[PDB]
Amino acid sequence: APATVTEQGEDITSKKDRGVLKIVKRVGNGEETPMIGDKVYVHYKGKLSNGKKFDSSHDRNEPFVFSLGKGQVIKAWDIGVATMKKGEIAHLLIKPEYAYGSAGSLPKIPSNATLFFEIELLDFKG
Ligand SMILES: COc1ccc(CC[C@H]2OC(=O)[C@@H]3CCCCN3C(=O)[C@@H](C3CCCCC3)c3cc(OC)c(c(OC)c3)OCCOc3cccc2c3)cc1OC
Repeated sequence: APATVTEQGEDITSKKDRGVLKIVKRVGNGEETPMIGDKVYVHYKGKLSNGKKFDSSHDRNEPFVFSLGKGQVIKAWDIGVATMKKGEIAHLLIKPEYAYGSAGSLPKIPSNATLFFEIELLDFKG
C-alpha cells in the first residue's frame, strides 16, 4: 500500500517535492472541501512505513477532531485534508520534512520517519 502511492499518488505540495503523495480510494460527495479554521471530523489509520508503530482513531471508538490550517497537526494533514470532500477516503505517503522531520517525536515517532495514513473525512464545520 505505501508503494502504490509512490507509483500512482498525486503530489499535492506547493513545492512539488513529492513530500505528500495522495490517492483517492473512495470518492466523497459534491465538490466542497474544508477551509482554514474549519473544525474537521475524521477517522484515520497511520503507520511508520519502515517501522513498528500503528495508530487508528477506530481504536478509540470516536472520530479525531481538529481545526484546519492552524498548525494543530503535521503539515501533510493541513495540506491533505484541505483537498478532500465530505465522505472521501484517501491514502497519503509523507516524507519526514512534512511530518516530524529529523527530530521525530520520541517516544512514538523516530527521526527521518516516513508516514502513511488512510484518512476518511466524515464532516467539517466553519
Ligand atoms: C512539528 O512537529 C509536530 C507537528 C505536529 C504535532 C501534533 C501531533 C498530532 O498528530 C498528527 O499530526 C498525526 C495526524 C493526526 C493524528 C495522529 N497523528 C499521528 O501522527 C499519530 C502517529 C501516526 C502513526 C505513527 C504513530 C502515531 C500520532 C498519534 C498519537 O496518539 C494519539 C500521538 C502522536 O504524537 C506525536 C502521533 O501522540 C498523542 C497526541 O495525539 C495528538 C493530538 C493532537 C495532534 C497530534 C497528535 C506534533 C509535533 O511535534 C511533536
